[PDB]
Amino acid sequence: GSSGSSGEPPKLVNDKPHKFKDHFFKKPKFCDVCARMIVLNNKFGLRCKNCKTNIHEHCQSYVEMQRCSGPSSG
Ligand SMILES: [Zn+2]
Ligand SMILES: [Zn+2]
Repeated sequence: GSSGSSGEPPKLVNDKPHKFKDHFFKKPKFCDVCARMIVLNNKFGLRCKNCKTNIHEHCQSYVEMQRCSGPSSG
């Protein structure tokens, strides 16, 4: 290793952007942006592996460059 001095575009997206993944919620969760029970598409949305939030495939764009920060209750 120890290779790769430079050769990449300007990293200008967000500090700590949420990192969701295509997963199925066993139970109907509620969005944090739209605030609508995620039941459509057989409860298929986006779950963050950091804050553990639920958002529709469209409710993510609004939180694409939003600093990930979620509490730990439970
Ligand atoms: Zn997050
Ligand atoms: Zn939503």
